[PDB]
Amino acid sequence: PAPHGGILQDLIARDALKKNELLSEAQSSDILVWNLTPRQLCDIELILNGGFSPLTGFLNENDYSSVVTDSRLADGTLWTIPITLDVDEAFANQIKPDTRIALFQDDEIPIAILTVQDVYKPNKTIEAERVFRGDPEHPAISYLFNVAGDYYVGGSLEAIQLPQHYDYPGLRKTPAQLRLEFQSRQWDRVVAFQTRNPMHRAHRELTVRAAREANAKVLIHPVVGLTKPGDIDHHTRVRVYQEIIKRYPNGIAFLSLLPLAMRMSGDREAVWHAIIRKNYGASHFIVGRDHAGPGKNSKGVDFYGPYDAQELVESYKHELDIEVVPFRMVTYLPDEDRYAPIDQIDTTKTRTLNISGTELRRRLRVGGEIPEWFSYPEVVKILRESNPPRPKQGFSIVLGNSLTVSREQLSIALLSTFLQFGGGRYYKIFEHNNKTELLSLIQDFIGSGSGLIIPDQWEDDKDSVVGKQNVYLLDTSSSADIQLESADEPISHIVQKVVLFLEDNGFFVF
Amino acid sequence: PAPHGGILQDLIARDALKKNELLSEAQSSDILVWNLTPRQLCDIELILNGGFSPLTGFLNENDYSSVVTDSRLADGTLWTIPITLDVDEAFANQIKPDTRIALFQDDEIPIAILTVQDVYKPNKTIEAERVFRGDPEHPAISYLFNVAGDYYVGGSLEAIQLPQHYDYPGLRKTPAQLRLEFQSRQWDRVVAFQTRNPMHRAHRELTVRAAREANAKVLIHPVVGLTKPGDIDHHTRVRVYQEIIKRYPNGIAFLSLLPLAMRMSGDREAVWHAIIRKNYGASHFIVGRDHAGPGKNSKGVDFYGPYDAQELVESYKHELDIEVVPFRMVTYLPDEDRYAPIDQIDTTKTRTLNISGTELRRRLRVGGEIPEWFSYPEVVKILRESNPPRPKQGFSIVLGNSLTVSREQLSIALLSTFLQFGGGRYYKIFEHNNKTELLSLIQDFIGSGSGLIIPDQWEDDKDSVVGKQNVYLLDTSSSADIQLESADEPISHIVQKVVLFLEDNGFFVF
Ligand SMILES: Nc1ncnc2c1ncn2[C@@H]1O[C@H](COP(=O)(O)OS(=O)(=O)O)[C@@H](O)[C@H]1O
Ligand SMILES: Nc1ncnc2c1ncn2[C@@H]1O[C@H](COP(=O)(O)OS(=O)(=O)O)[C@@H](O)[C@H]1O
Ligand SMILES: [Ca+2]
Ligand SMILES: [Ca+2]
Ligand SMILES: [Ca+2]
Ligand SMILES: [Ca+2]
Ligand SMILES: [Ca+2]
Ligand SMILES: [Ca+2]
Ligand SMILES: [Mg+2]
Ligand SMILES: [Mg+2]
Ligand code: NA
Ligand code: NA
Ligand code: NA
Ligand code: NA
Ligand code: NA
Ligand code: NA
Ligand code: NA
Ligand code: NA
Ligand code: NA
Ligand code: NA
Ligand code: NA
Ligand code: NA
Repeated sequence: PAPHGGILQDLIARDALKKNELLSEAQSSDILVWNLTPRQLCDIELILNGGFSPLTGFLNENDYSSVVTDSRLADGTLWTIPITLDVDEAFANQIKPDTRIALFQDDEIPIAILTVQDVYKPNKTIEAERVFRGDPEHPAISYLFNVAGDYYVGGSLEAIQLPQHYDYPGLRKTPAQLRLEFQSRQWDRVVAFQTRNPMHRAHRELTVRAAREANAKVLIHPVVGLTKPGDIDHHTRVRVYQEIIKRYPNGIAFLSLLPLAMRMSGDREAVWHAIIRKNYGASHFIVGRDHAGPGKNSKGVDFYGPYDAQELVESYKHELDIEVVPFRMVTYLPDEDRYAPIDQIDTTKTRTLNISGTELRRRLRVGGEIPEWFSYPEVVKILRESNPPRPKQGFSIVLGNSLTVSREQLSIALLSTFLQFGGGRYYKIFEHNNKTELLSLIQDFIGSGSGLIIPDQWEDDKDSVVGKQNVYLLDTSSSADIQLESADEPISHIVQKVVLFLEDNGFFVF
Repeated sequence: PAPHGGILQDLIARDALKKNELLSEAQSSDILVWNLTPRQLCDIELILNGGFSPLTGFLNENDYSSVVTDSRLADGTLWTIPITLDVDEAFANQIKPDTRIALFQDDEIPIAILTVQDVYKPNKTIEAERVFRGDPEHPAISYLFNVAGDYYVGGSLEAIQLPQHYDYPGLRKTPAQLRLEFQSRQWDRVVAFQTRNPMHRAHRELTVRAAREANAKVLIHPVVGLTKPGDIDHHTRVRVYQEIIKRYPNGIAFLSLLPLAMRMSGDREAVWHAIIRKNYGASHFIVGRDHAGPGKNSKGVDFYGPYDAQELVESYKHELDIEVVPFRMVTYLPDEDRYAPIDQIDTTKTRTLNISGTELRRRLRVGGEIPEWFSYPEVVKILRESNPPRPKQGFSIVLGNSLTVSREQLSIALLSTFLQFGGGRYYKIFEHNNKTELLSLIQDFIGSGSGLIIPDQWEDDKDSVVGKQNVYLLDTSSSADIQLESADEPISHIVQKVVLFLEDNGFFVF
């Protein structure tokens, strides 16, 4: 179908004859420079390559308010997710309309020249409730208030180059490239599959089922820009993707990476994804259960209903200009060893089986077996390798403030005790002395599978520098992960307590 | 590098706006029509897509002659393999210069319009001697004499479309498409690897070494058009290539199929391959041992010296404009568990191991084990599935003319006996009644793994219609594969001789 709004706004093509000139302006001594954030990098690439057509820059207050309240750009164009350049007061104060700012990547690579239209201070609570449904634990809201600048800068963009990427040079196709790919294959019907998670048997079946339903070739279009915090990394996922694409009949599927930054915005996001897939050359788009939804909040309640996205998308059906292929929960059928949409079964008579993501993380954490029917063996292998079970995981034991015993001796005892277990883990007594340079390496070691014995705590102001993953507190306090009986509990007694705790939590298996 | 001759003669692009017009002409009642042969389809695709630049059609007597005697086109351009349109006397006689013939595929798909420049009867003896070195067993010479037309038609082409292929839709990249694939990845140095055989450890190793020495990315460019008679089918080889591509470091290699029709003309073909790969965008081309060589004839003598191709290519070095990366025999060193060119070892103090194609076929024929050091397991599995061991192979037993026992009864006896053994094979008593429509089916059954019991011989003038693989003659004559003691030998006695013969040759295993 035609790109949204009718014209693929591929600004790299458009501005090809201005590259040299633009390149020089960005590197000039007098121009104002803004280093793009990782989310702004994902967005600008989608803007510059035509993926966000009809967009040609970051939204000004007028288009943004319309998107916020109407799910449309000022001119009525259907657009549900606001794409804005968020900066701080300090930088904002340095600009006015007509100003030309140069946008860089890593303070080295010039990306584009932005021509300012306006500078405004959005009300984040309206944006938070209107676009994302207001729940503070929502990834998009949490980001909006804790990471995004308080000032947005609207303006038109002029391309210099798409953001740099060194992984998968050939796989990140632009809308124009993907289109030639389909074309060279004479693919006039293509159903796209959005995904930010690894694909399992269920996913493979619903995509093939969609291919057969729509008489279309299959496009696996995974997101490799930002997704939901805690997701399985994109490198591990590409490997899972490149592995599962081989379980499709030869010549039916095509894999392409999408550097999009999701907002995990359920129904609104699905609408957005469809627009994006149409721009990329798909004629059909899949929207399954809880599409782009972030699950449930700490209180156990749904951010979106399991089929809100399908409903919202269904309502814009006639103006989307891309065919939506909906699916109800596809589940496994033990008694028939096959997969099928829950809306075509049940009513009792047939038993169904499902393994939730929570159940999988857990199987991966304990080293438990994962059913041959659930996923493909080689996919499970790739997942176990990058998300190793507890006995292969790193961890840190932090000697609390309350300790009265010898910190030097308690550390040595823990180090020697741990070293006698063996099993390939590397241990170290780690002194951070409250230095950020050091504090920030803690999670690197844990990520490497190492066990760190930490002699004393870091001051509270520094706490934010350290991830708390697999970091455990030894102390007399009630908030200690490993609770001491007394501040001066003898060393041997403490070592046993720590050893058995680490074993109870699977770090040690004898 | 620049295409051979300066311009990529991509006639599909050149004639894009003439497509509808050329199609109309091609389908007019009046126009003379010639249906392309398989080799011609291979050659026409390479001419129409620019793979054969500077060629823009099939050679006229002038260029053809130059090439045969001079390894150059009339204008001096280096070119070693004549590419001509061979037709029969009947067709040639209707042709006149300045005429426009329509070239079709499968007598239905119009491929191109040929404007004739001349029609001539080449001296096939000179061509066989000068271009293919004269041995009558050389595939190129056998083809030249038993299949190719006796008249050549030189003329320029106007493209309607490249030949149709429904297998591997996106893998047959045209020179323009590959050049784009490379550019999108920023690949400016690419070393190409030619091949018509499955790839094993040695091949992976030499292509990577080539990548390292030349500081270039890798292009696996296998031939999927005509190759040597008896080669592993291209579908099987493609699966092999697709599997082995995964054993290269991520992002270092690209797979692209080449619809070339080889002539197995060693050194001359090597130069030709260099020119072709240059046209497809490669900056380097690998030339190993006995490049494009068909091996040895009947008397065991070599068609080419193992390094003639390297010598010829070297002598045209400054003309080729594509860097040749030569390799001496790459072999296995058991004691160091690695592969290496033989020129950089031996000293008669270093052990080397190798498995010839002959040794491999054989290991596959008996279901023998293949060293994990020789090839990757996934590759071997694919090879066994397509070229299965004798117990999984089909065969035919032909009751010879000499036989005086009941053909009907001997047939049933053989059928009932084979059926006792089980093992999956399907058996049928097959009466051809000397009808070629039936005789032509014998090899399909053998190909299907079946056992055929054929009660009587077919006319001598029909032998050509029937393949020879796994077809055995039961007779009293010396030419019998299973020789009877007398034409009236009792059935049970004949049955035992047959059963034990098939066991001796592996078809049955108890
Ligand atoms: N079991 C399932 N049944 C139906 N749809 C599913 C199922 N699992 C995943 N999907 C769909 O697969 C697509 C991508 O899935 P995910 O990667 O888990 O999440 S999402 O955020 O990209 O939507 C979505 O359309 C989603 O609704
Ligand atoms: N063991 C080897 N050592 C060096 N070169 C080899 C070896 N095996 C194959 N080659 C080279 O690999 C390329 C393709 O090999 P083949 O498919 O067997 O035959 S060819 O007809 O295309 O040359 C050729 O350059 C050939 O000379
Ligand atoms: Ca703020
Ligand atoms: Ca729910
Ligand atoms: Ca005490
Ligand atoms: Ca003849
Ligand atoms: Ca030899
Ligand atoms: Ca007798
Ligand atoms: Mg990029
Ligand atoms: Mg073709
Ligand atoms: Na349209
Ligand atoms: Na820097
Ligand atoms: Na709802
Ligand atoms: Na419409
Ligand atoms: Na439809
Ligand atoms: Na416990
Ligand atoms: Na026909
Ligand atoms: Na002669
Ligand atoms: Na060089
Ligand atoms: Na020689
Ligand atoms: Na040159
Ligand atoms: Na024998």
